[PDB]
Amino acid sequence: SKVVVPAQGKKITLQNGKLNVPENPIIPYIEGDGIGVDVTPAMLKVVDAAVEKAYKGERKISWMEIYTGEKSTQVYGQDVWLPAETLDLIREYRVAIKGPLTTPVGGGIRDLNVALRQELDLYICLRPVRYYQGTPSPVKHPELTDMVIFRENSEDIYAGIEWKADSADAEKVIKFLREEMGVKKIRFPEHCGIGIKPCSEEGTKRLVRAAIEYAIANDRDSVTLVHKGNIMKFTEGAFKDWGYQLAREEFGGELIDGGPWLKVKNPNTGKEIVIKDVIADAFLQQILLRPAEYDVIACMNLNGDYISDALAAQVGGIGIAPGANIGDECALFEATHGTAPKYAGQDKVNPGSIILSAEMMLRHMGWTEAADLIVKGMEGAINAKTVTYDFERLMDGAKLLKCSEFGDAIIENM
Amino acid sequence: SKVVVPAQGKKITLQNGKLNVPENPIIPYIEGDGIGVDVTPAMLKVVDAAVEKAYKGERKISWMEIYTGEKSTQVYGQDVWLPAETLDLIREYRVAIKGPLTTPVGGGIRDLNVALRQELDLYICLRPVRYYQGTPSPVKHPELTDMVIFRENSEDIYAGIEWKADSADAEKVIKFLREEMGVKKIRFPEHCGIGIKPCSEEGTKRLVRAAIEYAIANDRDSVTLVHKGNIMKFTEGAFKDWGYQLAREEFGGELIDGGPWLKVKNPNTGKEIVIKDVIADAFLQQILLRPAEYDVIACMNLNGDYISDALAAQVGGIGIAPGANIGDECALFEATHGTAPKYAGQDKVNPGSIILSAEMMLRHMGWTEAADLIVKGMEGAINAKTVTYDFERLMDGAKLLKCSEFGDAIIENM
Repeated sequence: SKVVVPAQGKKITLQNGKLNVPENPIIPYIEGDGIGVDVTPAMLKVVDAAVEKAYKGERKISWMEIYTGEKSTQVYGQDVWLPAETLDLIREYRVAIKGPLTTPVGGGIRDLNVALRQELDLYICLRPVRYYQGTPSPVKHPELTDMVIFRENSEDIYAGIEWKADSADAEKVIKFLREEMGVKKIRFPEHCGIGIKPCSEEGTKRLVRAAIEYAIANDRDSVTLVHKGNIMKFTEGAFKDWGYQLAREEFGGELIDGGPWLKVKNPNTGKEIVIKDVIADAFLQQILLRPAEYDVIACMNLNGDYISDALAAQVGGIGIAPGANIGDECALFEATHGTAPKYAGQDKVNPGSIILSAEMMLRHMGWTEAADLIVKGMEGAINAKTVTYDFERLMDGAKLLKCSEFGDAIIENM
Repeated sequence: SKVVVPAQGKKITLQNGKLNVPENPIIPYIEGDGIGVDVTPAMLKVVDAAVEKAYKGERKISWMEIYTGEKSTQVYGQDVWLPAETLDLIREYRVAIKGPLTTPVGGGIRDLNVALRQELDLYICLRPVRYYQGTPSPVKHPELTDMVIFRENSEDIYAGIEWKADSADAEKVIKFLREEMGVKKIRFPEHCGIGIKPCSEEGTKRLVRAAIEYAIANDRDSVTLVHKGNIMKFTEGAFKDWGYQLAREEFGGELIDGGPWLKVKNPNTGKEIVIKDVIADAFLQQILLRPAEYDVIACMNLNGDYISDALAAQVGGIGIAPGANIGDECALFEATHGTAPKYAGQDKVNPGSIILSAEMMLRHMGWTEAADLIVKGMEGAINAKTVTYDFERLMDGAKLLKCSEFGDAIIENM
């Protein structure tokens, strides 16, 4: 209705689990707020370039701008931050990609990135972090990190089930909890806010199954379940138990030693994947001290968030971290950083993040060659020290490029 | 009743907020399980040595063993993990110190360290992490870190208010939430575990007040409130708002720029402390990339846990991190690491942690000279590369000492 669907271009179809991608698919993209206006032109350019090179003119993406965030209020009228047709169109066109989004305060509105996740039930937040040779890093050995994060998107304290201190609602559930449930452990029942943390069996096993299948599909060496289960027995504890249970029941897992850990034999390469767990506060330490011991990670919503952020800073890629949100019916790839208004429009921020989320998009579509050319580009650009401001401030002897130019530096290294 | 109170020795008295320490105070200590049997002899020895040197024979601690954990079942009978008189005796004798504690599984028992915290309402978990020149570190610049963590101990998802997936209890509160509260955001109401996260006003302002008073008492440059408030508005959001509010209302805070941040003028040195906040996932990144920007930190229970663990690994001090739990009526200092059974009794683990928690104990008692000698010792021992196994594996050219001997290496450098 305000989106214009492209005249040339065909829809990706879902033929029972499998994507059936046409050679000219229509891909919805949400430009993003703030620096979205800078990073997204770069991405459309380096992806067009990479598919123009990969298939020598045969395949072409018909990009179709859909709207969310702040720009959506400028297109549909100041009150609509998330159009009902964005949800329909992502659902319909099957894969989309987006820039950073702004949720306003003062409006009673919850996180629009999280709204997209839950409203489209894109229950897998996949966060691949690896080191790219050359990026300035805070740590002595960033090349040791090559992990893939399977963060559960649909439950946990991120669902947003909460009530205000002094509201009637809060008053009511604290009353229920103390009176009917008999809780004595709320230290100050007056002027107290309550949040609800749900973890379900169907919730963790659809994530873990994703995680282990990824490890087989790519011969990763293990799957670590990270949780804060010693303290949060019935949710985090639950998550680990149900995760282990699935590796045993659906993937034939067997105990190594006298447990806890399991072995899963990869039905394609013969190699054994270790299913193991580590408590989430110690894990924060283990990724810094022993990173090469960890590889595919599976975790609930909140931890997954903290872990991915932490991992991305260690390897120097806070501005180049990619992300995908994946469900059973459509997928959403995304720049994993903020809108950075201070700089918006100055063509100067790094477009790494959203570009690499676009090679994940490309890979997901089976356009392996195109995706492989973007990471070919990235490594080359980075390695050529032909970098954008944020990496140049920390490198000695690099060439400062603008955003669009790092775009071009990626196509020149392809 | 099974504890033997020392014949010589006088109780510390609390004269309205102020401690009145006698020159021969009785200090309860809990030996600890696992390597508690190794680390605690070292600590009693290096503290006796440091007070023997500081006051030249005038002052002496009368150590009194009280019992919790596994050893408590061997003293009071296999069922009692936490004796009611440990709580009375810590309450009574005012400051105690402990080793690592074991909570069993299969018993329905919750975390005994957390039980001590809540049962004695030691609502401040203070975690000072700094770099000690010489410790092997995973990061390029560990000397940039000198932060003090004020982690709230009595509320949040750590209270332990939770119910099992498929229990009647869980069934009941999910029913209440969906039916009476009208929640539509629990993705899978069947086979779902529920945890309760409470944050109260009285809860956050008694922690924040502790934090800001610490910054004035020691001229620290700022207090960062870290929270996950953009997503958890009514608890984390609440915590930040109430924290800012207290800096304004009780400490005269004024906006820097057009806010959010505040300035508090230290009423003793004239310097302005900045009260600021950062969202907890980005903070995990900021401590790695810009650590010198952060100093006194104030946060809820769970984050505080993850932050302190993360900070301690960056500065190389996972085995030498100290901790105190402080309330309005008694204090509990502690080795912040596990019982490490694999090694228990082999006299080989690092006793850094509990020793440094003992200089915090000593400082808290006003025995500044003795405390200053332990950190004098530590720096010297570490710097002499006369180290225990865990630091020696990572140093080139160090001397491997046993646990007791690192004890002695600390007294030799005093």
